[PDB]
Amino acid sequence: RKPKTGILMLNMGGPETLGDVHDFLLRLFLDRDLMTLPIQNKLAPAIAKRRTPKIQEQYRRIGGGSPIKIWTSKQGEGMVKLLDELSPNTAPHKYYIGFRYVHPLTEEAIEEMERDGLERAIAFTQYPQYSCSTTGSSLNAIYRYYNQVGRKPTMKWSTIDRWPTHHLLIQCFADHILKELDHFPLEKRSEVVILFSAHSLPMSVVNRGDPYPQEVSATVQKVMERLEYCNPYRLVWQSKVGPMPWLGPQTDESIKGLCERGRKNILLVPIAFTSDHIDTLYELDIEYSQVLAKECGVENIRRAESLNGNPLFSKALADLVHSHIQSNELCSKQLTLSCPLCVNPVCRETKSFFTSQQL
Amino acid sequence: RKPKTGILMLNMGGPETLGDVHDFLLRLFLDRDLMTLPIQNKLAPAIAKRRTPKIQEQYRRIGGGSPIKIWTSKQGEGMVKLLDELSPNTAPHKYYIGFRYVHPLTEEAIEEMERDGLERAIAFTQYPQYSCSTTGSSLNAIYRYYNQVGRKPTMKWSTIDRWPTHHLLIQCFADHILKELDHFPLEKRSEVVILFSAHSLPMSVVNRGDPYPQEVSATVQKVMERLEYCNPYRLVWQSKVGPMPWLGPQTDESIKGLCERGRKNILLVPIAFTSDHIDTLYELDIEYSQVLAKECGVENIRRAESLNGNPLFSKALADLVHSHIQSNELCSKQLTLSCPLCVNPVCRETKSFFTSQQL
Ligand code: HEM
Ligand code: HEM
Ligand code: FES
Ligand code: FES
Repeated sequence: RKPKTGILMLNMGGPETLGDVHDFLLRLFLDRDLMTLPIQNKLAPAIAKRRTPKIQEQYRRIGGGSPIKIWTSKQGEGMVKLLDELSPNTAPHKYYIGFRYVHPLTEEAIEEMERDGLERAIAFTQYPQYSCSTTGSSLNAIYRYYNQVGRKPTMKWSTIDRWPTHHLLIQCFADHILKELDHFPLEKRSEVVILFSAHSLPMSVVNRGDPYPQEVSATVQKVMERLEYCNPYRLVWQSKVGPMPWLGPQTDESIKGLCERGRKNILLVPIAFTSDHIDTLYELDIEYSQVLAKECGVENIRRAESLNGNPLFSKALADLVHSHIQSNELCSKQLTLSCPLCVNPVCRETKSFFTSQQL
Repeated sequence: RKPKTGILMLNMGGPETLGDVHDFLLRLFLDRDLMTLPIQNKLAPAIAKRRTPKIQEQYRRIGGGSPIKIWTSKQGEGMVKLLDELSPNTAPHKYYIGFRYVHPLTEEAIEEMERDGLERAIAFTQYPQYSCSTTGSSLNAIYRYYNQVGRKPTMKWSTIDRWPTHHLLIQCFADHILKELDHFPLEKRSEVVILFSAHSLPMSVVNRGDPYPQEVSATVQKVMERLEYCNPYRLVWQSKVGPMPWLGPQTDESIKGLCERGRKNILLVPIAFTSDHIDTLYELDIEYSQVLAKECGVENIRRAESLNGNPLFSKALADLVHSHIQSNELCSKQLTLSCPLCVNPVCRETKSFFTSQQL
């Protein structure tokens, strides 16, 4: 029985195998909507060469690749099963994975979608919190795909472009936190501080007007109310590649900060991502939770399990898609505004792609 | 009857006259809690005496003073009128004003509270979103008082140190946003961009783990939630004195930037303050809403009214105090945790003054 509604799940991606690291690093240092224009164009190729081996060693220490595709397919199969029951009018649903820097690419997903002859396609970013660097880049890749091929879509397009507060996402984060709190010694629980950590962004992207840190802040507050403020917390930010100023505090200087201050029981929370990856399994778990925490004299540092297979997350995906269908919306009202200081002619075109189709 | 419960309302304050300007900038600048520009001290009276008449000119542009004290007294009064009726067991309530930089100073209201022989004293920041530089500074002044004067307090103390998402607070904003909305030309109402505007912070303070920017973002999320996301929005940052990097985008820069990109219908919401003042009356109404504005070819730019004498806002302050009383909480859970990069030795003892008091 033929598919009617296709759900395009977007995330930058990750190299599934060690061999993949190279073009992942290349497609990414090429992506204009993510980063700065330093005669790049063909400067990325050099960088991909140098860094591949180093990054590769990083992926080596976590089973040799990212688990994103595994997780994404799991989440999507669950979502599809719920939606075939909850929304029979749109009854045959299909998901499609669309990665921005690894296979199956955004570009390869849309081509399989057009081939399937859908009545409907939805661009469902898997980033709950919006950045022009993240959701922006994936949505641009859709407009451009149809620019490149030179023909309007053969199906109605819409996007669920953000969801920083969906209540089930919030239930999921709060459940995973209670159950980790449960492993701290009963006498170390109440002093546990909850450190919410998200991927940072260059201050140049922040000062542009980028909506991401306001939205991430919205997720955090919403999880803390649901936790009834049981523990103190702080939102801090992980990564900061480069020379450039990024928004802080950094997650790393915060852990070392807390320790040097008699705060030694810390619960790390990956709050901007929906599954495991190099940021969580390498950067946070190995590296900050093992190497740095040892040097600091941490008594206990735990990491809230990522959502990954939590069935309640599938229920969250389905509920987003269904509410999105019933509301007949084209995109959030936030997508209709660009950053006050946007210097990107494509943003306004992606937006027009969703607001002004024909269906 | 004799006052039983005292509500110490804390605010930074502002000069009620031109005569008061120089005294205000002196203390403002002599405040290590606020800035570590006391790089060399007595460089404070240097800048005070310096900039006094420039600032005096600003104040003349709006009536000859800051209205902060008139509005706080009126708020203080509706609040007391409400608490007597709604919490009769905490007898007659009385409000005291504790400005950081002008009369009445925090020290002056304490010495009165001490004399009034109250049963209970409540330190009630008038900043919804906590920052170490505002409320933290103001709480530290209470702890410094007692230290200075070298005796234990004669009354039981607690603090309401933050309230960024209180439901009545949010309704005031959504109500004010809505009424300013109706005043735009009808066929433009849906293209208005809502620019929420808070005092910025040095990157040095944000990057140290100041909680403010996270909380501010929480206040914005709730407002838009109650508005059902009826217009698109951004959260930007105003004021900003000096040459080191602060938290942007900047209001002015974003207003400008929007107008050049086609978005010439703008509503300002001063989201981090409850009263009209220099930042609202001069920096926003004039310089943003006139000079820079009509100069960019703004079609319409309005500003939602300050909370001021809204009767719903007094109800918010009494509601917070009532709940505080029934909670028996000494301070928010947040307060019990210092910035992870806190360097101010005062912070820790101000914690214990509220948590570990000897009455
Ligand atoms: C414009 C700002 C951004 C820049 C410059 C950037 C850049 C990069 C780069 C170069 C890598 C490769 C890993 C490395 O070289 O260390 C990476 C990895 C990663 N980034 Fe970002 N990114 C940005 C925004 C974001 C945001 C907002 C998120 C939010 C979730 C994010 C999530 C991730 C994840 C999950 C990985 C690891 C992927 C895997 O396991 O395969 N990025 N980023
Ligand atoms: C540590 C970071 C901060 C610094 C260094 C700072 C510095 C200053 C300075 C020097 C002024 C006077 C401007 C002038 O003389 O023209 C000022 C004004 C003001 N600030 Fe800040 N500020 C900080 C954070 C904040 C925050 C977070 C708030 C509340 C959201 C705030 C509320 C105000 C208000 C209401 C004024 C108006 C002053 C007046 O009424 O004359 N400040 N700030
Ligand atoms: S950079 Fe945000 S809309 Fe273009
Ligand atoms: S500077 Fe925030 S706890 Fe001291």
